[PDB]
Amino acid sequence: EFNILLATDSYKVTHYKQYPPNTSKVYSYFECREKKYEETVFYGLQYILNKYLKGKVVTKEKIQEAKDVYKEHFQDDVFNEKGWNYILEKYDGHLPIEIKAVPEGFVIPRGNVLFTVENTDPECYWLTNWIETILVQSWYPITVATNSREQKKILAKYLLETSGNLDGLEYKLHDFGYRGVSSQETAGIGASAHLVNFKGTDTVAGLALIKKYYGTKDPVPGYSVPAAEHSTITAWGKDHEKDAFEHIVTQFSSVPVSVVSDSYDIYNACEKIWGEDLRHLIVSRSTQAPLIIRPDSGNPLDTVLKVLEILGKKFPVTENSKGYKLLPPYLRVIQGDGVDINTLQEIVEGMKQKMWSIENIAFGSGGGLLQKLTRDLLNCSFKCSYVVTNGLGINVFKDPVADPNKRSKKGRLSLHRTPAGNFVTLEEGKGDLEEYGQDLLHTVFKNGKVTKSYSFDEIRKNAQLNIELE
Amino acid sequence: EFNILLATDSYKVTHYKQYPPNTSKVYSYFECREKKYEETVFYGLQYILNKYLKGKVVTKEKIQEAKDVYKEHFQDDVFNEKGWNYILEKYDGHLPIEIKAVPEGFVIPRGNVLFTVENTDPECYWLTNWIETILVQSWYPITVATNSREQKKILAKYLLETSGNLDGLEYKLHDFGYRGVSSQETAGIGASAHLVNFKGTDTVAGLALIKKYYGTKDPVPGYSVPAAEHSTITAWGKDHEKDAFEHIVTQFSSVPVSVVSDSYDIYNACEKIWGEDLRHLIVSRSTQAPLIIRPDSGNPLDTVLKVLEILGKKFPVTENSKGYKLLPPYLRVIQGDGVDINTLQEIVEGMKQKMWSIENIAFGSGGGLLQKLTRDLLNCSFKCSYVVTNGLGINVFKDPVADPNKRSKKGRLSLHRTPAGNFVTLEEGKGDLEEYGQDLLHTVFKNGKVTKSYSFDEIRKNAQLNIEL
Ligand SMILES: O=S1(=O)NC(NCc2ccc(S(=O)(=O)N3CCC(N4CCCC4)CC3)cc2)=Nc2ccncc21
Ligand SMILES: O=S1(=O)NC(NCc2ccc(S(=O)(=O)N3CCC(N4CCCC4)CC3)cc2)=Nc2ccncc21
Repeated sequence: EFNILLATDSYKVTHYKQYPPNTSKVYSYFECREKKYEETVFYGLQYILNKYLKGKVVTKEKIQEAKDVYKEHFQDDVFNEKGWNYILEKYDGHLPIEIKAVPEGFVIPRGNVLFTVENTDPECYWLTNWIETILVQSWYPITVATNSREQKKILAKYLLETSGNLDGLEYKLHDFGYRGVSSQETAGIGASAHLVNFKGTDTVAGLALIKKYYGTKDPVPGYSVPAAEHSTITAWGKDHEKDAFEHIVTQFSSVPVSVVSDSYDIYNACEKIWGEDLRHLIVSRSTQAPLIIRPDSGNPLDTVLKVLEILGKKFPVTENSKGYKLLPPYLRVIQGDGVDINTLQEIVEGMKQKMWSIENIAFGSGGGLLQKLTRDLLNCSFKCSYVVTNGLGINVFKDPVADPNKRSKKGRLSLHRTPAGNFVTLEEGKGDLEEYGQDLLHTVFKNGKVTKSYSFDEIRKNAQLNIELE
Repeated sequence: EFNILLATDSYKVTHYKQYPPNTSKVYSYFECREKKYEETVFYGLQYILNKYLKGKVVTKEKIQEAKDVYKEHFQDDVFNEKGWNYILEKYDGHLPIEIKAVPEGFVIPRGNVLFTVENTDPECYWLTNWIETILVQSWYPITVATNSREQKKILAKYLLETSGNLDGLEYKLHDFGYRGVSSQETAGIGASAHLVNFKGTDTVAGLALIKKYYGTKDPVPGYSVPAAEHSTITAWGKDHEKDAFEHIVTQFSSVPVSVVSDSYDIYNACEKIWGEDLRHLIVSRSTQAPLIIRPDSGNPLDTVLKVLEILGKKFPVTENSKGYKLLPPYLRVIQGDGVDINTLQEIVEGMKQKMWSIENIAFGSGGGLLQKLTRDLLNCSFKCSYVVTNGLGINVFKDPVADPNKRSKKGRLSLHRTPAGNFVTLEEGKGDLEEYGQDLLHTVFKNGKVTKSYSFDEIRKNAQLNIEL
């Protein structure tokens, strides 16, 4: 049983007592604050709204549990029982909050308002920032989605250059991060964010999250194929690596199959086992069912280059229309070790320099894709910008002397299209002057109800690359 | 509805067809592989066992769901329905797996076996590595707990050097990481791992996790106190920062309270607002209810030093018995911005060089404590070391030519004390020779039941620093 009264930073329990007396409105906003990563993919809030914020989230039992925990945690009575009982009694435990947000999947430059939060009942001035902690966790799917999309830009550039098209782009970066993230819940959230940009995942948890909270016309949003792990090779004994290979590719003779080849000696496995002993089992495979050789250790770029060099001398290589070398269609490579946005760039650039098409390879990333990210990468941040006290609205902000990068926006915010068609955030309620057309934010939550939502297919369309669009 | 059949890496669905035929046993182990962070706190497996692995985790409905999803995900029928049905029918859907583990809270050098996993029924040879993905997520609480203990070591060394004792050590690094982690579940797991070493947290999700899965004699494992955030200051308006401060310290006159002081100009706030205009409300406070001034921007060390210098000129400083300067007891500082293990060390060393006692300060860490960590930090890894095929045991391993650091251990494993009282992992079943006393791994899970558990109190005892001891 999740309890929203226990889902905040401890000190926020004490804040109701700290605002100016007679404050009736607290209005706050989220941005990826300006400080690469010039634009962000807005994704993930719809999950939070539905799983944690909508409907009857306050009960008499949840109030008593919070009172009991906070009494001990603070060694004192500081919990706002009265305020939460008000919500329970007046709104049948539905939050009197309104959230406006940019559509999911939207790609927006840094430093723009992405969502706003305000209370809808003056008695609940304290509630806006109570839920800061839970809403700010949107940084994670935004950040995964964004960093995944930045890797797609890299892959698109180099695939276009070396092959002349983008065929298969959406399967070039596979999610291997299930084991490397910090929890099951994170696994589903992060896997779903990667699927905004790609279709290949081993993180099965993402599929159910998307089905429940977003939806796709297709039965599932992402796909995989059979593959070995080191245990299914090493179990055969060190002298029987050939036997394991032969067994695995025969068991999966008619579908694609990846086979990890570096248990003992990747270069031997490629040149002597695959390239000589078992070559007859590879060159007979369908283009729809290639063997995908998997190195998994050594310098990522050097190992890929050396594997391709070996395979190129044992198998028939062609020269595609762009002048780049291409393995036969029954043979590919996957690099699933040490991949993050930086090493991905190094590997594709290294391949290009050695005249190997990016058609030859795909990448898997795990920790780099889903875990090695923090809230500082995009400076995702929630701040109060407007309050009403004693009936007077006031524009508020922070502006720390030693760090102008932490300055926050002032007053009521709105998001607009500029005359050149770009985004701009207007501060101080200036959107009301109607000089920049309509506010692009939409009301997505009001008074315990989700009022606007997006399918996963729409989110993917919104998050497309300009090259894909053109 | 969590479904263990859908809680693995997709490719593991296909592995049952890949092992050698006539394989009746797959035995695997977890270590924090050797390649800084020389020892690790084993913590978190009991959570995973209870939440996800115990009891009736296979049902007819879960089998059908898995079958339906994998048909679409693979665009093919490759799911082992027959093996999952067997578990359902023979064992009432309980997992035929035995897991042996070092006790939680144990502090073990890198490169040692921490737990092992094996199937208890020959038909379920494939199940040992099915649950790799879920068990390997133990890397996270191990790493949080380990990194938090390493920070407690730094604080202990500097507190002892500048003050002569460890009083309040367990409150010197507070968890501010709730907003900065990737999910609610991570929050609870990560906050609980930090609580192995400290008692201060704002990540309330940790408390419920510990109560449900571990348990403490005391009502709760962690504590906090009132504090401002920027909104409760800025809401007053720029010209009314002093009004906000005055209001807040008066609301919380008799308990400790932290007050963020950098909304506009931290140095002004310290020297003029706290140091002059509101000084009379500070110097009257109880030593049990100090004001804790919070800077939150700028270079973390330079800002701490400048704040201490400002305060030291507006308030009565003493020199403690070690020669270090000490604010009056009603006034302390908390640095909650930019703290990780590296910057923590820089700040305390900077303070020591400027003759400020670590008694003066506490630290809060959020993303650095709970998010900015990966499975590569301690090389937490799960590998098969032993199989039985055709009734013959075979010791198996990887040893990639280009990276000896990824070599794995061979055979059946056990963990022992050495004659000097250190730890050693015996390979190749050599523990059976009984030359090294009893195995320190204990059966913690077998055939769907959790067989040995630890209280959070025991875990804390096991994870103590030697200096505490
Ligand atoms: O490398 S693994 O052993 N594989 C794996 N899953 C199988 C796999 C194999 C091949 C590719 S691929 O990207 O080459 N790929 C996917 C899509 C492609 N086609 C499918 C649609 C059109 C292109 C087939 C090949 C992607 C994924 N999981 C792992 C998890 C953790 N570590 C390692 C691995
Ligand atoms: O800085 S905050 O505004 N505070 C806060 N919680 C209050 C707080 C205040 C002071 C200390 S402390 O370490 O000084 N401390 C002193 C008193 C307490 N006593 C418990 C027994 C002995 C000391 C221990 C914790 C720790 C924690 N939460 C935040 C969350 C996110 N960012 C910032 C903050």
